[PDB]
Amino acid sequence: ERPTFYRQELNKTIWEVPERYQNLSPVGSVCAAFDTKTGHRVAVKKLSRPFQSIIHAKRTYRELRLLKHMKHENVIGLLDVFTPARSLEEFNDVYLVTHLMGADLNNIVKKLTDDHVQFLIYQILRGLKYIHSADIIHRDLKPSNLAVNEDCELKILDFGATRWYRAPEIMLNWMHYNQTVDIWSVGCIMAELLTGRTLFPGTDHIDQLKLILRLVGTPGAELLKKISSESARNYIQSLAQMPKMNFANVFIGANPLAVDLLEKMLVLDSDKRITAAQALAHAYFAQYHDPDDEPVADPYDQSFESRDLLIDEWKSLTYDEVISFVPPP
Ligand SMILES: Cn1ncc(C(=O)NCc2ccc(C(=O)N[C@@H](CCC3CCCCC3)C(=O)N[C@@H]3CCCN(S(C)(=O)=O)C3)cc2)c1N
Repeated sequence: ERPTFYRQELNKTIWEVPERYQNLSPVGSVCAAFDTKTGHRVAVKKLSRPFQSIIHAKRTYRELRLLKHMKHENVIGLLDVFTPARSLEEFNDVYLVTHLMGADLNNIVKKLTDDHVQFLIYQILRGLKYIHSADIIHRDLKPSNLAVNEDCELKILDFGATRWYRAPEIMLNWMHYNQTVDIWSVGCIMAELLTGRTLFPGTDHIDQLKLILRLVGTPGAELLKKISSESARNYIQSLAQMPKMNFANVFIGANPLAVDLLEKMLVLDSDKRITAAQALAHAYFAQYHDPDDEPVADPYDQSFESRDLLIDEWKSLTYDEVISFVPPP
């Protein structure tokens, strides 16, 4: 049967939630709460006008579909989703419930042993193997999107500078992108954990690209062969004029296996960049890698992503997913 809701106002926002969630306190529109059913603290996010427009309705549908799919130790999961509405005609608000994250990767680092770096990057790559197997690309991996508890256990999420961790093919608007845009980001994150400083702290995207190119070098012939336009080929050479740095110097003091792995992640040609599944088998993770416990995802139906639908259609699809939700064990 339908739970009893109670109404509350917080930070000028109306909150209507099942009575099981008590002691809401604001932390978007997100409250920490106490889940009386289980005894643990949770986070409750109220989406902001989810069906005000076509783009909002589709983004609401997308986030719910993605959250309902994620069943992996290193990826955020959905504990609950609800609406106060009793029917589709009344359906206007959507609430998502997740675990409460006490700290992100930045909070944790405010210096890690090489063992901590191994374990943190291992977990990111394990979560990425999972989401990438479902043809899901994060596209905005960065320390503030990584929840880490005091036990160094890590989950990937997207709260929604990105620039510093972004793959060069995106900032250059090159033709083909693949899932290894996320691997570039992992390389940038791992570098920072090892050195304590941002690897490519660009002031703008052009500055960013210049710093990238002086470390990883101007494109080689194999990469240049795949770039269609003369002006793009000339431009990337315009940006590769700073005196060249070398990995060995930049990462002095790091585990040599870590530097080898970084050289395989920070590759300009995304056809040659190491994948998440390949990276898990790198010697740097020898103490953690287990091929029997690095699972892939169930098939994920992305057919909706290409659709141009009306607001009421996206809303009805979202309502369907709210109603069909099954809590995890
Ligand atoms: C202190 N603390 N502790 C917990 C919380 C909290 O807030 N808990 C609620 C919450 C948190 C994160 C998410 C989340 O990660 N939403 C992912 C799910 C998909 C991704 C796919 C790649 C792997 C990670 C999960 C996603 O789709 N995020 C998009 C990012 C930008 C685009 N939007 S949009 C669809 O346009 O609106 C959203 C959702 C709800 C908090 N503050």
